[PDB]
Amino acid sequence: SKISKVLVANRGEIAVRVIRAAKDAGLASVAVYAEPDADAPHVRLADEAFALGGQTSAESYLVFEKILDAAEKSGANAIHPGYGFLSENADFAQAVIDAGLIWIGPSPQSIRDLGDKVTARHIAARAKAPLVPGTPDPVKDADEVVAFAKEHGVPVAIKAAFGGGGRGMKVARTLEEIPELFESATREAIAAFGRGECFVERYLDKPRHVEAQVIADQHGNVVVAGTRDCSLQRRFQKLVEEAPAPFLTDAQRKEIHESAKRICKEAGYYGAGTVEYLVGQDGLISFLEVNTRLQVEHPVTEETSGIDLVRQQFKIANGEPLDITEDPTPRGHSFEFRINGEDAGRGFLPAPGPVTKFVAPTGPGVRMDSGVETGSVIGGQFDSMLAKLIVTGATREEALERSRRALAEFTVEGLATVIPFHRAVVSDPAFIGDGEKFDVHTRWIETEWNNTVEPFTVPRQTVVVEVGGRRLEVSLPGDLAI
Amino acid sequence: SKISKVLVANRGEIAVRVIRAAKDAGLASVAVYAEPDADAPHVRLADEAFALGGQTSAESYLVFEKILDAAEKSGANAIHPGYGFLSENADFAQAVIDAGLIWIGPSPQSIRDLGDKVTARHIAARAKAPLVPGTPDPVKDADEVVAFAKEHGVPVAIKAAFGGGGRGMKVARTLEEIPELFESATREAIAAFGRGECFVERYLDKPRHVEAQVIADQHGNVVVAGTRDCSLQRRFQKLVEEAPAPFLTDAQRKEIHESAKRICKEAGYYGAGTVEYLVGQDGLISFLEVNTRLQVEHPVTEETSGIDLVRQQFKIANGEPLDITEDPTPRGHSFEFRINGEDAGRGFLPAPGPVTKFVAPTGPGVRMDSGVETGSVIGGQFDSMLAKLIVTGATREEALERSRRALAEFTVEGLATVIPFHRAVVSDPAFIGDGEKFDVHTRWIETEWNNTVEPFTVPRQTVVVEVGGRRLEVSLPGDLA
Repeated sequence: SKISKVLVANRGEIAVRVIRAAKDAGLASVAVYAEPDADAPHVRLADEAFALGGQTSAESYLVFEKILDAAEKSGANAIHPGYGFLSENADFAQAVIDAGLIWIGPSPQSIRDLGDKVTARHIAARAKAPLVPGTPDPVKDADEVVAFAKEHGVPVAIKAAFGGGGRGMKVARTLEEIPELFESATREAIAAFGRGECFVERYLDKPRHVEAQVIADQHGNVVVAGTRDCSLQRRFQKLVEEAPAPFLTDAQRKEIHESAKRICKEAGYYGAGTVEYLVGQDGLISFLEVNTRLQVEHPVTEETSGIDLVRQQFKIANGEPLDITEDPTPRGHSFEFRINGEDAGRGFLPAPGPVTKFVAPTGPGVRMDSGVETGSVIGGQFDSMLAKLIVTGATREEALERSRRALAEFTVEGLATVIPFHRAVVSDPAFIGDGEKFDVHTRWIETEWNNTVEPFTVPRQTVVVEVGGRRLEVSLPGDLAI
Repeated sequence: SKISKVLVANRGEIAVRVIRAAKDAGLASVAVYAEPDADAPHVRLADEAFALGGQTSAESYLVFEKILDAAEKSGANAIHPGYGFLSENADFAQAVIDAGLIWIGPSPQSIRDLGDKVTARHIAARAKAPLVPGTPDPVKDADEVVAFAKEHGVPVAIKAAFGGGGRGMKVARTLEEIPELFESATREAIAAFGRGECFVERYLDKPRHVEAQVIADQHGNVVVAGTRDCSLQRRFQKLVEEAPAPFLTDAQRKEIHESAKRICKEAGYYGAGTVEYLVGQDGLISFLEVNTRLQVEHPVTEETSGIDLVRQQFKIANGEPLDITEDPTPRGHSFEFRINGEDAGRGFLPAPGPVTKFVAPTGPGVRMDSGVETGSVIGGQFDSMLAKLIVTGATREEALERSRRALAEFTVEGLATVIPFHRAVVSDPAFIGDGEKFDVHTRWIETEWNNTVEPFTVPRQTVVVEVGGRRLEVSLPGDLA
């Protein structure tokens, strides 16, 4: 049956956006929640909502028992996964098919053929996308990777064929590191996931990442919506992203536009999703993944293309014929900033705390979406995200203009955040584009850029005074007298 | 010679919007406030702020000296008009030029020629812009009013030369009615403005308002940067904007732009502005304005076109040649709503009160010009709006569903607001056209809309200090012990 009542099979700030989309569509919108989320904006904005119980992802969202019980009791007829969680699961796409709900995602066989990251590389090689020189099958041992580095040069990097989530990868920068770090890559892979399929490629120093958003019909037709550069990151995890990237060269942007299509048609991908590339400073572009899931930073492709990305997943999963055929015209520049609850003065050590106040940027060219609101107590129970921040202008320096106010009107207190940090990287002569190069790279903060924030650790009176009519505010000790 | 510190003297939303523009541009920014505004969002956002004093706007914001004193005490090398108050009074353009401060606005001539809309009509006749023909000059007296109404045919519109905001104007259906409307118009005009200049022209039964933005350069570049439609109206005011202008063909858009180029060249125009039209439900263009304030309707053009329009105003006031020189193609569609302080459950009677709650919508496709904040206080002593809601999408359909949801989200409590009217009118079908025409016309809300709303149920101290005998008035709260 066509999409007619929607169940969100996810939490996190995406659950808010999905209730926005569903309550746009005016259908009964359903979400499931852990106890900390029972008060969340999305949980209370949903038309109906259901408890999973528990207080952690393994207690609640990931197990089948409670999502199955919700898929019974909600009476929904479309199942929408988001980023992370069960979105990656071809057996969940199958379970949605066996429940009979519209699967807002790619086909189960495309899901597994891309979930196998060795078949995903066979996909990329068969599509003949730009590729790093790298092995088509797992290499047996470390001193053979030393021989690999003697033949191919050094660094070399090993990736798992299965498993994910920031895990299952390691690198050698000199050949004498290889004897322990091939074993380290496999030891971590078996300890986390039990899978032994791990394979090697020649690696890149100061590496960069670019991702192409794709809309793709169940009947097999495709539109490419745009690309993000993602070089500003925390410990190789997202922080600040930009779209369009001014300094990719035209013929390589063509190559990025065509390789996405070739890889997607090889993988059979459909719905809406993202194709990803490992990118170098030396003008090397290489495929890295097709993400198999939606991404946080969809808006800077949406608003620079003029097309909504999430609602195509609806039309495509319903199987009705696609209404677009050709790549849209770009406009301007934009930045996105992921707000993290992390002690950025200590190297982003994750730390808890309440949002005791919240203030939202408004006016032109700056948009937000918020995963948290006042009273939310944050902690390590989930991936460390707090909010979107979106800034756009005719050029990078005009988004660097607007983001200063964005980070001055946006504030929360009672917890550590990236908000003091973002302003400096926004204002930095190395992060600003000269017109000719990037000079920002993944893990750029921890590997080069000079951080400046002191680490996080009776009431003042605060009173207005007017002097000559000039307004001032004065902070006065809690025992000021005589 | 160039902008370096900007003072914007207006109340609320536009003050925030252009202080935001300065904060973006990195300009130094100075606010001014009356007594109810001493802790307003604008005074707490600006980098500096100065009291004008006074309990209500009319006690203070009209005084040129009270502005220019704050300008020179702050060192605001630039002053912005915004909309309302002094934004379009040449007395202030003179005062700013004689004081030697940057007027962020069109020249004294360029305002003098357009503050009275009669002078815009007198240009328009020469520009061949589509008129509501009547006569370009006003007729002499009621003896001619009855003769012209009998000659041209009632209904006739009777209008004060300065009657803008939809309240200096009248319409009559029959040839016996018109002399009483012409007297009423003249004496109410004398009561509101002292001047008595009044004109008469044939009325239009189903016009629709449209306007187009124009940007013009000290180096002579000109750009027609976008279009907007203002058909949804209640108590004869603009309240919803739609952009780029919908339900207009290229055969309309052609003259809407090309008569704007001609009429702005005939005005010698430089700086930003708009040209405004009434289009019939049959699509037949006729005139209303060429407009020189930054129209409050700016958000939908700010989102559909690649311009921070006041940043472009900064560059134009800088005398820079325009770096926008192409008549653009506006994306998709967008809606915007004026979030008025009126009780839609009570005939839209005005409703003051404390803003004990304010929550305004966020996320993709929706924007806010919040000019008020939680715990503030509202009343008719100042401008009528709390804020504005703004919506955009790839086409009306998407922006319409986004509007219905956005207005179902937008929540204010402690006073009545027009937000539930917006929710209702965004549901009422006549606004949703067929693809070649649409059914909404003037008076449509107050004639066809389905109403559903239920009625809701220390002082400061001044001390004087002297520094070497130079006086310095200081003010503090009435207690600090």
